[PDB]
Amino acid sequence: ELPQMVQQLNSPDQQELQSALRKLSQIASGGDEQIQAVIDAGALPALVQLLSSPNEQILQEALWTLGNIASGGDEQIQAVIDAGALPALVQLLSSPNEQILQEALWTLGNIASGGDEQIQAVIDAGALPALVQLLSSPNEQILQEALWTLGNIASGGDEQIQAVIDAGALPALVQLLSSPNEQILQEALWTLGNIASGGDEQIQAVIDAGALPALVQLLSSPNEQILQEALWTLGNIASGGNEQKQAVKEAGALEKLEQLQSHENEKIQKEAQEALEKLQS
Repeated sequence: ELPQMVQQLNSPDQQELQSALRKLSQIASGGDEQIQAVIDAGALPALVQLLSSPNEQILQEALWTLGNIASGGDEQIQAVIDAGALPALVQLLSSPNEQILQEALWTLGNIASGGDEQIQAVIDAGALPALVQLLSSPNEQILQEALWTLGNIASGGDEQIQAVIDAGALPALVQLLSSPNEQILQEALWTLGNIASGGDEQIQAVIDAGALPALVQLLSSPNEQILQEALWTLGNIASGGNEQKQAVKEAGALEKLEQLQSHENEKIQKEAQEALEKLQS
C-alpha cells in the first residue's frame, strides 16, 4: 500500500501519480493516526516537490494533502516544516490562481495553529508581508483566509505578537473594523484582541493605531457575538498600564461599560464589571 503510493508520486506517468496522490489525500483527511502513516511512509518530500508542478490540478491536490497533514498534531505540523514546505508555501501566496492561493493560505493557517515554535517558523519563512498585503484583497474569501492565518500567528507568544505588529498589520486590521461583512469584522476584532493580550507596549500599539473608537462603538452592537469580541479586546486593553487605561476612559468607555452591567448575558456583565474595576484604580 503506502510505500508503492509514495514511489508513484515520482512517476513520469501522470495517471499513476494522480491515482497515488488521490489515495494519499483520502488517507490524510482521516485522523491523526492516518496522517502519521502517510508521514512515516515518507510522502512529505515528494508532496513538497509537487508544489512546483506545472499541472495546476496536481499542484492544488498536493496542497490540499499538506493542509490536511498540517491539521494534525503539533509533531505532524513539525514534519511538514522539517520537509521544507514553508518557502514554497510563501511563494504560492503570489499565485495568480486564486484557488491555489486560498489553499496555500489555508495550509499556512493550519501550520500557524501549532505551538509557538511552529508559529515562529511561519514568521521566519517570511510569510507576514504577504499576509498583510492580502488584507486588502478584493476577494473576500482570500481576505478571510489571510485574516484567519494572521489571527493564529497573533495567538502565540509575545514575540510572535511583536512580529505581526512589526510587519505593519495594525492599520489594515483597524480599517477592517468598518467592514460591512460580519465575519470579517469578527475575525479582525478577534485578531486585535490577541495582539492586545500581549505586553503593555503591544497594547499601546493597538491604541496608537486608532482602534478604541470602533471598539467602544461596538459595545452597542446588535450582534451579541460582535459585542462580546469588542468587549474582550477592550478588556485586554484595560489590563494595561495607566497610560493604556487613561486612553480607554477618554474614548468614552466608562458609560457603555456601566450600561452593560444590566445585560442579560452573565459573561458580558462580568467582563464589563472587571473592565470597570481595572479602569477605576
